[PDB]
Amino acid sequence: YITCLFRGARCRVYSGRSCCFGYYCRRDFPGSIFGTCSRRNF
Repeated sequence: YITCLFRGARCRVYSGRSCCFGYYCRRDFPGSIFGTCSRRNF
């Protein structure tokens, strides 16, 4: 249960802990409150 948000999970803007290392949380569309975790870009 104790872990970070990994790829394939839901996450909102005002969610709790941030996403895992190398992964952030993006929104769904212009004017949304919830989104999903995606892999970073390099």
